[PDB]
This record gives sequence, structure tokens and C-alpha cells, in this order.
Amino acid sequence: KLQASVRCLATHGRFLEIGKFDLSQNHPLGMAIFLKNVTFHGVLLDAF
Amino acid sequence: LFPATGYLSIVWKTLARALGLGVEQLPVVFEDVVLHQATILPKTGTVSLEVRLLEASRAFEVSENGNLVVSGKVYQWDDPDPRLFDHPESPTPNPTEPLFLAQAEVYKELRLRGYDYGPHFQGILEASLEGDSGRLLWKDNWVSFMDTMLQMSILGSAKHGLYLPTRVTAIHIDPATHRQKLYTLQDKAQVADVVVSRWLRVTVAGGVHISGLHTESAPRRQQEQQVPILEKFCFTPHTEEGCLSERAALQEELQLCKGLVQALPSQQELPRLLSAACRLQLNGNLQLELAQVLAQERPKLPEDPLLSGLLDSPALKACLDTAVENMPSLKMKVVEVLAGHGHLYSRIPGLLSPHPLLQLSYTATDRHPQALEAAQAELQQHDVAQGQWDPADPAPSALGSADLLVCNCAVAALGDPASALSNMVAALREGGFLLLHTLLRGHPLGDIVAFLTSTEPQYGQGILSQDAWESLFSRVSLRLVGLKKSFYGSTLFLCRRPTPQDSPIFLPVDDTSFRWVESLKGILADEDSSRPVWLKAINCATSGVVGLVNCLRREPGGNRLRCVLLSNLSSTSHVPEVDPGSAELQKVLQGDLVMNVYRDGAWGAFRHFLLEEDKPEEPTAHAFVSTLTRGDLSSIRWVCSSLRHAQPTCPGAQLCTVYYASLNFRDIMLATGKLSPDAIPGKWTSQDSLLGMEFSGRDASGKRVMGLVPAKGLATSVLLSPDFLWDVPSNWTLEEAASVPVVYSTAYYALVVRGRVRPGETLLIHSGSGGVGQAAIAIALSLGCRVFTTVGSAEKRAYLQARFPQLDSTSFANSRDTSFEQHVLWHTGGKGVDLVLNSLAEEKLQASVRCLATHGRFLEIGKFDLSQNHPLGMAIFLKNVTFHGVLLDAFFNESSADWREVWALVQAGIRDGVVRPLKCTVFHGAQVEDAFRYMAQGKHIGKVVVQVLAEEPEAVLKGAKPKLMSAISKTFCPAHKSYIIAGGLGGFGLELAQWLIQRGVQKLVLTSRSGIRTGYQAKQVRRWRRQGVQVQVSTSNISSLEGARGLIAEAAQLGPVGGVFNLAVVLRDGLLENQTPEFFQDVCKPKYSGTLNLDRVTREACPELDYFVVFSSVSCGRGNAGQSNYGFANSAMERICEKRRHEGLPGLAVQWGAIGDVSGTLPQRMASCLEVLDLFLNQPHMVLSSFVLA
Ligand SMILES: NC(=O)C1=CN([C@@H]2O[C@H](COP(=O)(O)OP(=O)(O)OC[C@H]3O[C@@H](n4cnc5c(N)ncnc54)[C@H](OP(=O)(O)O)[C@@H]3O)[C@@H](O)[C@H]2O)C=CC1
Ligand SMILES: NC(=O)C1=CN([C@@H]2O[C@H](COP(=O)(O)OP(=O)(O)OC[C@H]3O[C@@H](n4cnc5c(N)ncnc54)[C@H](OP(=O)(O)O)[C@@H]3O)[C@@H](O)[C@H]2O)C=CC1
Repeated sequence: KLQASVRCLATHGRFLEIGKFDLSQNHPLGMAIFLKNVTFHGVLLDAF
Repeated sequence: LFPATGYLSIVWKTLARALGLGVEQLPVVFEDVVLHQATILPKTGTVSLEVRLLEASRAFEVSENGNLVVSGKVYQWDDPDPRLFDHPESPTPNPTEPLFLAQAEVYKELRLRGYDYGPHFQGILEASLEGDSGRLLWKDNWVSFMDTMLQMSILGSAKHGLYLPTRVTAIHIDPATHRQKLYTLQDKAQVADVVVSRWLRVTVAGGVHISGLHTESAPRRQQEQQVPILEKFCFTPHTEEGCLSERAALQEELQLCKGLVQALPSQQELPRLLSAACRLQLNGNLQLELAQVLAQERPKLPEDPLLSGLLDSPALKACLDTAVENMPSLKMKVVEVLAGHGHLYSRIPGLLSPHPLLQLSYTATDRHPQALEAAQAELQQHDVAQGQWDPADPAPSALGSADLLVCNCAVAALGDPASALSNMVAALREGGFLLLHTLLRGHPLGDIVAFLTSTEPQYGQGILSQDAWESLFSRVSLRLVGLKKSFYGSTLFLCRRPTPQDSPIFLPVDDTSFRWVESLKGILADEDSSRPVWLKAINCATSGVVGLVNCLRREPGGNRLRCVLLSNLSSTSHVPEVDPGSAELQKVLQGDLVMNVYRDGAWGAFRHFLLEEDKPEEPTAHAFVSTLTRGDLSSIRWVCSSLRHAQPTCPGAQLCTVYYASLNFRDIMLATGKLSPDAIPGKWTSQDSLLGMEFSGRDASGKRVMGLVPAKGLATSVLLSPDFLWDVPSNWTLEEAASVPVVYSTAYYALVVRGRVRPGETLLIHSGSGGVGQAAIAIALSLGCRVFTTVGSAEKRAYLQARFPQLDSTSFANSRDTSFEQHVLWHTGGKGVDLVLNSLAEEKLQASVRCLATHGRFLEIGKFDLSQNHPLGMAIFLKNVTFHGVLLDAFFNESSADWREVWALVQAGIRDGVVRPLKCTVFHGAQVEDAFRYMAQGKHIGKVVVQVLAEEPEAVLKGAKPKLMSAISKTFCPAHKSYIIAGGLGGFGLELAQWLIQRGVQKLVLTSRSGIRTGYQAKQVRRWRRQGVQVQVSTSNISSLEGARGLIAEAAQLGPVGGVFNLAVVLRDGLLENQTPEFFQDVCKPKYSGTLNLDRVTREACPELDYFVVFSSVSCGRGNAGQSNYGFANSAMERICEKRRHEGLPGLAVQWGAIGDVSGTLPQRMASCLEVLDLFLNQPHMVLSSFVLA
């Protein structure tokens, strides 16, 4: 699901990841998505 | 190359073997397929591939000799779903077009692109014009089927060039559903429908489903490309005097020589011999002492420019070609005499290489075996034979009867003129040629040689007066056909052995109904008769009889043909009379030469010569740097620019002069060949230079400006919108301003806009010594941030510590190594850095991601890792961090409203002193190659700029026009003009129109009798129309003058007529026996009459015409059997074009050998044809040719 949603992005898109499963398991994320200007966000509310 | 689908097949078979199932019972899924290299299949030998599987990780790997080739994931599809293969919702619901691409058209297009497939990979039976649907063949093969799916995906791409798969995200296969989907047509062949969805990026065809295909541009650079032979068709007078007048070296050498001759100094051998002769004694010189001297014993006299003058000149080529033409057979027998000293053997074979069919048997004969004992390997490399003939002695029978005889008596010594020529003629075949290169006694150089060389009478006897030679030729009953005389005395005789006088057959060929064809067809059929037939055209100056006779000579009975032509390009020049009792006819009959063309008071025949290799150059104010040969920095040279048809007046245009232009890393990558032209965002023409990104100069109003261009920033003029311009403050020099735009714009966009840097943060800026690094450091220090910067070397550290004093000794690290991770983490307390500007490689990039603190921000401005798609662990995101991919090029493609923010930021920086120009190293425009090499070295600190024009002290200059510069000439067309391509829907017409549109035509009229009748034509026309090109189809036949006038009027409505190209060909092949006058009329209707009517109408009401091209064929001039009418039509077109050019109007006629993509010569690829067409269009000659030898 996480890989599929990344393919939905447009140029100048922003990806807000709030789920903590793939991040914890440290799954790979191909950097080719960033040729399209894309901002990848790791959003955790606990930091506040 | 091994197909990627082949790798898929072998991996699938290995998995099937491992599981124990077959390949038709194992639905499979491929995930994250990555191809690292393309394995080349050698013609001989075999390549071993190794496939390894990791069942636990579901990962496979293919390797060749230990080098990884393919990697990815594979596993059996547990529960296949037939729904996955239902054809997706079509991108275009209702194309509503009956026309479609057939197989031949599809693969013609793929060939033009660069893909060369054979029958086993020609699986596309048909496809839609848009390329989003079709039908594929099933031959029980999987590699072919999936490769055909990839072909369907590639076909609809609008990107010209060769693209090969590099990554695929998912491939699903289901043999059961594949069998279900297959359906047989009327023939026994099985087919499967294919749908390509570009919106969803899926290709489904039967039982396969590719999702996420990625294709990267290939270099498309094939070694040993074609080298077409380029020629110019021109009239050579039979008699030429003062051949070498224009050349200066010969004149100066003669001044040096004959000055010494006065009263009884250079590197040339003859002047050195003269100086040595005069040195020993001023008076009373000994014949022996001057005859012999050191450095003169060698046979270097032929190497003297004077003694080799006429030979180097095209005159020798003219005589050799004339000898070649008048030959009853298709083979040459040339025997040389006194070859040891004459030395012609090194020259004659080289000149006759172009003739594709001619085969010659050269023989070098000399009096003594030791003579010519040297340079044996030089003879061996050619096909030449030894000879032992003494000119005084009768010729040996081994030489026998020969068609051509070459002497070079200027250097070699003839025993006795009369006896030597008697032996020659005795050896000369009936109806043969004698070639003689002598020095006329009584001329200056003749006198010089006479005073010298008096020791050897044999050589002395060689030097004779011209009248003596002419009289002697009569004595040996040898007739003279031509003479090539130099301005100092060198002469090149050419004599022909008379043939038994026979009654000739005369036939007027000037009938406009082509009824003479029957008359000649009757005559030539009498093969028993040996009398020659003398076709003569005297009524019209645009007859095509020359090509007719050229093509007939290949046909049976051709040896009996002879042509006469009266084509005077000047009306004032009197037309001669060829009545049987008139002199000229009898003299030419005595000549016995096939081609007898009279033009402006001089008999002669058309001949070929190789055009000058040097590329043409013209002065211009608009030129752009280009790499002529990809990847070779030595090929960088200035080329004329399309801005010549642009206006500074328009506001959105604002054509700006360029004083200084700067070079960035992208430019070096592009020129050196590492980076591809297609990788630069935007719609770029196939042929165009994409070098340069910023500049400085004077706006059309003289105000100084620094700009930002997507490309083409390196030229003498740039077409830029006002939104990408700034103003150079009164304190800055223009040299400095050119370094600001790209680096500071990208630095601001990366930090302020994306990273939202705030005062008091910590930054890790990589490669501080670079422009972007320096700009980032300057921006960071203005706010007050602590900055860690990585510099490769020590002098860079010194420069950065001197330039930015605020930096402390603990603010620097090492960039060439991954040890900056420990420096940053130690000096930060282990917390990290709040912002990272990274432009380093894979391992460096990974080491940088470990320097980010909580709430960090990683700015990526590099491209290697992104392009290669290296993985990035997502555990870094558990701590709040944002990963930005910063590409500044997106602004030129769109997002101007976003661009205004960066523009305001840069302007504020300039107005507040933050923006500071970098150090510059100016290289003059004439040494752009030097600048590229210097920046490729890698030692530059700052920016490397080019001074394309020196600055003036004035603040504002009213006229900022670029100074004229000499650069290569390229063909561009104004936007507002209209161009007519008669027969433009044919094979060559469509490609010519595509080429012209790339030069900016924008208004086209394509003429064809039937119209748009094929899918490919409709596809191309629709593509052109969508691009904003006002294409049109006429159906106005140019054979009828009314049709030509209507065609021109129709073109005039779009805009003023710019140029007309005639490519309308109707061909009816057949030998003379089959030919009939109706076929001749049909063949000559479009090309001869069409050209006549086009010329008339254009001279009438086409004032601005600048291009009048006409595509002839090599069958004309060169000759070809069974195409007499075609040659006649082409020759008539050539005559018309020659007439046009003489009156100042434009005109051209290109002769092509054979076009391949769409007579002993291989077909020529379209790209080479277009390059050659450009070159010919830029040259000043009337008729040109191009062909590729076998
Ligand atoms: N938004 C975007 O997409 C943009 C991308 N960029 C990219 O940002 C980066 C910064 O460009 P810029 O600073 O002007 O580059 P420069 O070439 O001006 O400076 C290069 C710096 O990095 C090092 N370096 C880079 N390439 C080489 C090389 N081939 N050989 C040796 N050293 C090299 C140098 O040595 P060292 O590090 O050892 O001191 C130096 O510090 C580039 O990769 C550029 O393409 C720039 C602008 C726009
Ligand atoms: N090997 C080669 O390709 C060589 C070809 N050439 C030259 O190349 C040129 C182009 O040939 P190419 O396009 O490849 O081959 P084509 O057979 O396609 O050339 C004929 C084209 O012109 C059209 N045409 C025919 N008659 C007329 C007419 N009366 N008025 C207008 N259009 C007409 C034809 O369409 P339609 O039938 O519907 O009218 C067709 O599109 C020709 O002029 C030929 O002399 C010469 C040297 C070598």
C-alpha cells in the first residue's frame, strides 16, 4: 500500500507518512521518485 | 543485444525447474526488475549466463562472467486473477479513425527511430495511430511476445531517439489466461490484442501485464558510420588554359625560381636545385656539377609543386573521367610507362576509387628492373603489376592492347618523341586513349629545365614546343581530344586513337511528344549494324539526352550511342550550327566522344569532382556553441543560430545580447557525453545544442542584465522572457554578474523556500568550494547559522577561510572521504544538523543522512542516486525529517508564479549585499574548447566563464548588436514563410518535412495526387498539426501550368512562398525494347514539365523565394540499365536548375544513390541524407551528388 501511494504523487507533491510500520521495519524507498520534485515527510505528533 | 524479456524467460525457467513445475503451469510475478548492463551477443562464440535464486528473500540474480546484469524479485503467483488482464479503460474512448498502422509502417517508423528488428521480432500486425492499441502475433515464443509489448509501448512515445528498458516495477504472467485470450484470424495465425495505457502506465496483451516500465536513453553512437562520397556535377571545358592561376604558392615559387634564372632559397626541391646550381659558379658552370648535387639525387622533381601542379588540380580528374566514360566495356586496362620516375601510380588509382562499378588492371612499366625497385609495398597495397617495357622498344604483348596510356614525361625521360609515340600507338588498342604530361618548350619553366638537365639528352628531348607536339601527334596519326595547360607551361595532353571511319546515323531528339523513342527503338534493334547513332538536341537547352545516353550505354547496343547537346545558359551567346556541312559537327565526329555538350562558346562534357571537405562558414551576429561529434570536446565549434529570424522588439521575446556566458557541471556532462540531451526537461529539437544556463549582457535597450535560461545560454544572443532577468548594479562588472544567476537562485530555492532555514540553525553544506556551496554558505551566514562545509583539498580550505572569515578552523571536513560524518557528529554533540545540502555520490549520500537531527531536512541537489534509483531506508523518517528533491529546472517548464518568489529573494539579496559574485576565470570565445577542458580538469574554484564580447565603459549603449563572428552555416527557415514540398507524402517527402519543421517552417503545402491514403501519413500530419504547424494537402498537379499556379496561390495564402522542393516521382522501368512513348511522357510529366512550370510560376510571382531544390538520381550521370526515361527526366531537371542559378535565382539538384530507411552502391540512412542535404544547401554549386560505395 505504501509503495502504491507514492506512485500517486504529482510533480511538486508532498507525502505525509503518519503510519509507523514501514518506518520501524526500515523498508527501502526508491529515490527515483524525487526526480519529480517531491517532498517526503515523516510526521510524528509525539515529538511535541 | 540480448532482450530483457530473455532474462525474464531464463529466470522463469529456472524458477520452474526449482519448483518442479513446467513453464506453462507456473504463473509468476516479477518485482523490482533492474538491468545494469546490456550483454552483446557475439557473432561467433557463446555467452554464459548464471541465474541464482533466493527463495527466502524471493530474489533472483543474473550474472555474466561475475558482472551483475539483472537483479530483482520473483515468486510463483499463488492465486491468479483473470480480472488483472481485462483491457484497461482506453485513454481515448473514441479515436474514430478507420486508418491504422500496418506492420510495414510500424517497423519503418521503428527503423527511422533506430530499432532494427528482424522477422522473429516483427509481431505487431497492426496498431492504432496514437499507438495505444493493436494486435500482436503468437509464435509460441515468449521473448518475442514481451519484446513486442515493449515495442508497442515505445511506439507511442513522442521522444525521438533510442530508448532501452532499464527498470520494470511489476510483470505478471498467466499461461492459462494467455491461452484463453488467444484467438485465430482468417489465417491459421494466432493473435492477441494489446492495450497501452500511459495514464496508468500499464501494457496488457493477452496473458501478460507489465506495470511500471522505465526506459533510459542509449548513446545511439554506432562506430564506423557511413561515409558517403560527396561530389559536384559541373561543366568542364574540353580545352582549359591558365589552369593554376588562382593558387598563390605556385606563383611565389615561380617568382623565386625565375628570379634566380636571371643573372644565371626555399624548401621546395626545384628551387634548392637551382640555388645549388648557381652557388658553385656564377659564370661558366659545369654541366656535371649542376646536374649532380646532394639532396637532388632522389626523384624529388615530381614532388616539386610546379612539376606536380596540373596533377593535383582537378584537370587530371577531368581527363581520367573522360577516358573512363568512352569505353565500350565496364573495365579499365591502364598501363603506365616510365612508372619509376613518373610516379603517377600513387595517384591514378586513388582518383578512380569513386566509380562504383569500374574495375581497372593497372600495370607499372619501367625500362630497368632496379628502377622502381623501391616503394614495392606502395604498389602491392594497390592492384598494380610490374613491367619491363622500354619506350623506344616495341611494347611487349603481355601489356597487349590497352584502353589508357599514362606517361608523365615531365619528370621521366623519353628516348625519342616520334619513336616512343609510335611504339605507344602500336601498343594502344583500337579506339584507345593516350595521356601525356609534358612541359612546353619556350615557356619560362621549359627554359629553366632546358638550361638545366642538359647533361642527359634523353630528358632534354622530352621538352618540346607545343606546335612540335601537335604536329607529331598528326605524324603518329593520333587525334587530340583535350588539353590542360598551366599558366606557367605545364601541359597535360590527351589523345585518342582513331577508329575506322563509318557512316553515322543521325536522329533529332528534340520532339516534345517523345515520338523519337519509337524511331530509336527501331534503329538499336538492328544489332547487326555497327554504325554509331548520334543523338543530337539543338532545339532546346533543357534536354535530358545526357542521362538518356548514360543509361542507354548500360543496355545492349549501348556502345553505339553518341550524344550532342546545345545548352547555352546565355541568350546573348550565339548558338552554333550542326548542319552536316558545318565545321563543328565534323570536328566533334572526328572527336568520337560520347558527351559533346556546347555551353557558352566551348565544347565539353559534364564531370564529377569531390567537394571541399571544409565546412562552410559565414559572418553572423547569432552563433551558438555546439559539440559537432558527441563526446569529443575537440569538436566544439561555433554554429549559426536560429535567432537570425528573431526580433528583439517583442516584449515576451526581449532578444538579449550576450557579453559573458558561464559554464556549469551540466554543460561538461553534456559535451563530454556522460549526460544525454533528452535528459534536460523541456521539448527540445533533435538537432540543437543545449549548452549554457546563465549569461550577462545588454538588453535590447542597452541596459545591463543577467539572466537564467533552460538551455542555449552559450551564444551571441539569447531569447529570454523578462521574468528571468535582473539588473547588474552599478558596482558590478559584467564579468562578475554572469556567475550569480544559477548558483544563487538554486541556493535560495533550496534553503529559504524548501528548507525554510531560520536563524541559529546548523547546516552541512557539501562542496563549499563550488558555486552552489559558496552561495549556500553566504546565505547561511547572513541569517547567522553555524555551517559545516566539506572541501576536497587544502587550497580550497584556504580560499574558503579567507573569503568567509566567520568560518572557524572546526567548520571544515573532508568531502572525498566519508569521514565528515564523525566530524559533524562530534562537534554537534551527537545531535546532528538541522539542514543538509547534499550533492555527493551514493555512499556519501548515505553517510549524510546519518547527520540529520530531529526535525531535520535533507536537501538533495544531485542526480546520480536519483537516476539510478538507489534505495533509501525509511527508518530515518521515524525521527521527524523531510527529504526534499530539489530540481530548479521545473521552473522553466511551469510554475512561474512560484518562480517569482525566488526572483524576489535573489533581488533582495542583491539589494542587501548578501549576494556576492564568485571568482571568475575568463576564457575568450575563440577558446571555448580550452574552457571546457579546464573545467573538466577539476581544479577550478568559482565559475569558469566565457567572454563572448568585451564590455564597454558606457553605462547604457544605444546599440548592443553583437559583433560579427565567423561560424559554421546551418539551414534555418523564417517562421512566417511557407514551403511547398511537391510529392511531400512520399517516403522522402515526409522525412524532409519533418526535418524542415525542426528548422521552424510552420507553414507547409504537401502535394500528392491521391492524398492522405496511408496510416503513417495521417499520423505524421496530425502530429505536425498538433505542434502548431499549419500543414495542408493540395492535390494540385504541377505538370499543368494552371495546377502549378493554383498550388502557388494556395501556398501564398498561408504566407509568402519561401521555397519549393520537387520530389514527385512516377517511374516506369524497362529496357528500350519494352519502353514506349507513353511511358516516357508519364515519367517526365512530374519531374521535367513540373520543374518547368514551377520555375515559370516562381519567376513570375515568388519574389522572396530562397530555396528551389530538385531531387535527381544517381541513375542520371552515373548511369543505370533499364531506366533511360528516369535519367532523361532527372537530366532535364538538372538543366533547368543550372539555367536558374546562372540568372541569380536560387537553384539546386541533388543526386542520391539510394535511400534505405524509407547500381553497386548501398542504400543510405535517412539521417546521413539529411546531414548531407544541409551541407549541400549551404554550398554555392548548382548540382551535387551523394552515394555510399559498396
Ligand atoms: N536544483 C538543481 O537541480 C540544481 C542542481 N545543481 C547541482 O548542485 C551541485 C553543485 O554545483 P556547483 O557547486 O555549481 O558545482 P561546481 O562544479 O561549481 O563545484 C563542484 C564542487 O563539488 C566537487 N565536484 C563536483 N563535481 C566534481 C568533479 N567532476 N570532479 C571533482 N570535483 C567535483 C568539487 O570538488 P570538492 O567538493 O572536492 O571541493 C567542488 O567543491 C552540482 O551537482 C549541480 O549539478 C546545481 C544547481 C541546480
Ligand atoms: N532511392 C531513392 O529513394 C531515390 C529517390 N530519388 C528522388 O527522391 C524523390 C522522392 O522519392 P520518394 O518520396 O522516396 O518516393 P515516392 O515514390 O514516394 O515519390 C513520389 C511521391 O510523390 C507523389 N507524387 C507522384 N506523382 C505526383 C504528382 N504528379 N504531383 C505531386 N505529387 C506526386 C507520390 O504520391 P502519389 O502517388 O499519391 O502522387 C509520392 O508521395 C523523388 O523526386 C526521386 O527523384 C532519387 C534518387 C534516389
